[PDB]
Amino acid sequence: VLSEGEWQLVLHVWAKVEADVAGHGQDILIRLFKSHPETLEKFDRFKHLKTEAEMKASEDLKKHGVTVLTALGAILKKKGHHEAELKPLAQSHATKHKIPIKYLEFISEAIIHVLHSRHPGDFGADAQGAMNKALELFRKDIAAKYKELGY
Ligand code: HEM
Repeated sequence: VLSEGEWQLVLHVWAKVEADVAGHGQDILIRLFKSHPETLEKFDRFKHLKTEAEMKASEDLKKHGVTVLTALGAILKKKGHHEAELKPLAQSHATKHKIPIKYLEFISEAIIHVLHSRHPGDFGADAQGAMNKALELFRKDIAAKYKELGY
């Protein structure tokens, strides 16, 4: 469980993210797709993209980054009490989109990297550690729902 001090670190950097949700979502998805090309393939919307420049030029990719980061921000602000927010997400991701937990680990890495690049002064090691714990908690809870569903 995260402590109150850890949640404060998480939400302090997250408030910086929310000044530019779309730009952060672009950066995160591009990093994910470049670092882990199998993830791109899960998106019929995006698997035509062949280059970073094409990814950066795609308005639809920017829209999905907003969708993803909006959902994550709503989860983070629940400070662990995110059961209702995870139910639909775990269901769609296990049974429709088919996103392994490992791919959630990869996007978590991408989130952390982009937050460190964009917000170094608010993303020292303490805050990195807290955000890693928050994203682990997310993954843990989704994983339990996947297991229930046999995914
Ligand atoms: C922080 C982690 C993530 C969050 C919060 C998140 C959130 C969302 C949301 C809110 C939606 C739309 C509602 C829904 O279908 O449930 C969605 C759709 C989707 N997401 Fe996730 N997502 C995350 C990670 C990923 C990863 C890592 C992948 C792939 C590697 C992925 C693949 C997809 C796909 C394929 C869709 C459907 C897109 C479409 O065809 O419109 N997501 N996601």
